[PDB]
Amino acid sequence: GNPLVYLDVDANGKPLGRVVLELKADVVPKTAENFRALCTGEKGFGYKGSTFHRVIPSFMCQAGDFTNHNGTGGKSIYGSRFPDENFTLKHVGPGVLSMANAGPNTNGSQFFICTIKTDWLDGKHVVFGHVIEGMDVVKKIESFGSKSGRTSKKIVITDCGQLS
Ligand SMILES: O=C(NCc1ccccn1)C(=O)NC1CCCC1
Repeated sequence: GNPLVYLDVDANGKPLGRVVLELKADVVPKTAENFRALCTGEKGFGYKGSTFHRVIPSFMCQAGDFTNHNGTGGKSIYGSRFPDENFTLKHVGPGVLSMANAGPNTNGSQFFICTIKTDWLDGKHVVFGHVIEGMDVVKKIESFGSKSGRTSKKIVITDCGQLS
């Protein structure tokens, strides 16, 4: 079956809890594999210790820049960037997991979890999973965002990995 991965998140050094995500490897195997390996850190790099650097209430929580920690960086397990696999899955509502990018075919490691339906991102951002458990954790993260995306608390992925 599809991988189940986790993110344990702190806000200002205190645990918020765990976000569990299903990666739709059946639809986007290459995008799901990249995220799965960055969670385990099995390639010698990944999300562990990185932050949610851009959070916009009533929109989304963005993370994954483990190289520059500011939204300009990140890298995939394949190389610096990889193509848009497909746009089959849509940004249907809260809990959608999707790839951040800098235009077509620029997927790296940055991703976002939506807190609303974001239909304008369909056909532009590759959706590759959804929140199974921990939407309460996502709402907490979201509450520490702002209109500019600047976070009011330091949001850190302390631990991450694969459940199944
Ligand atoms: O912030 C985003 N892209 C900039 C970027 C991403 C990687 C490398 C360099 N520059 C980006 O796609 N955010 C998504 C979250 C909601 C709007 C779309």
